[PDB]
Amino acid sequence: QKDLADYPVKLKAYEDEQASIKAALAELEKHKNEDGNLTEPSAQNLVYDLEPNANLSLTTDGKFLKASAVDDAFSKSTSKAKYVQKILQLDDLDITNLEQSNDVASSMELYGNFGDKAGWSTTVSNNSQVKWGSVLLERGQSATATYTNLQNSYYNGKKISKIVYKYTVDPKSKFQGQKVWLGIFTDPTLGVFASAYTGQVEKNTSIFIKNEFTFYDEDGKPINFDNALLSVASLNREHNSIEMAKDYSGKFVKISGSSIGEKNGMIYATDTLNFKQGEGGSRWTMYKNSQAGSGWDSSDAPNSWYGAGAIKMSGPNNHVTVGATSATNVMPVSDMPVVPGKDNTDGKKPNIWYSLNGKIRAVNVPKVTKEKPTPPV
Ligand code: NA
Repeated sequence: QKDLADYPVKLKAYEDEQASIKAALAELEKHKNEDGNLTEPSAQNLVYDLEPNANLSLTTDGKFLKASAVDDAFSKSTSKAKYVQKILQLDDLDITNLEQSNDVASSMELYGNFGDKAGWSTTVSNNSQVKWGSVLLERGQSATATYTNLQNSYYNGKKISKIVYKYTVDPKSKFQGQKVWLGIFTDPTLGVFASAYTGQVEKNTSIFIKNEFTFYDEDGKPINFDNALLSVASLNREHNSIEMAKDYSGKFVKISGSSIGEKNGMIYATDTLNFKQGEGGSRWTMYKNSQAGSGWDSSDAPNSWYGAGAIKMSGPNNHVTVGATSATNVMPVSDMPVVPGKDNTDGKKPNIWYSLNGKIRAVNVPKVTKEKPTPPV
């Protein structure tokens, strides 16, 4: 029991941080209504934002797609142009070329910018290497992803060894067609890419994916969260499209000054668009350009909180539905923001890229890193 010799420094590191966090919250209490601050000051006991080397395993009641089939689909149709430039434009992939019988594989196969495409870039993280498994699902069908051997994730300083996510295609999705391509990245924090895009934009459509997740400790036991913060970011809203989260467990917490809020049980840019500065009330342009504050929509943007919020969750099993839907499916045209020269009725691609991790976008959120050491017996 050399524990009694190490316990002294362990308890101090804990108590130090613990006290350091308490003081930080009391300090944030007067800045909670300032831009980028969580309206409800709170610490993040869930460290979950970096897992580039995690292992991925999938099962599905749908169909696995051969990696070669995914590669061919990328080289054809609407993604062809970008393909020739050595770019994997996921939001342009025509799902049509993944619906043939000869595309189905018996097991999971990874694809991405790494094989003979190590140099290539993708729309998920430019040149950084990225890998994903692919399935073809119909409404109600799903894929269950098991992420193992993580190395940077912790809950209350307790190491997270495994995460099991179940992705289900919401039957109420209105996209035309019966199929959806799901690309699940090996790095659980990158999330997934869901698409029913068959080459043409669609009106009054949507694509919603239900997300059920359980995090496990080093003993393989589900982790019973106690107000952990889940990041709901990149909730884009253009004049004709709204990305939102709904049907979720836990409580929504707003980030002061963010365009994201909660209305009628849905989390999205409730009162303005957030695509282009000056358009539809948007404060900043989502993509990087000449104007200050632009490019807010990235994981590292200092003002990414503009299109983000958070959910305080507890319990061993949690869930949230994320998707993109035509603005018309959410409210009457006469109640929408007006952008001269743009038709709020325009169809959109029924696809989406999203993730659910612990990288809360609010500013100065104190992190819990030290676990409370238990007195040796
Ligand atoms: Na987004």
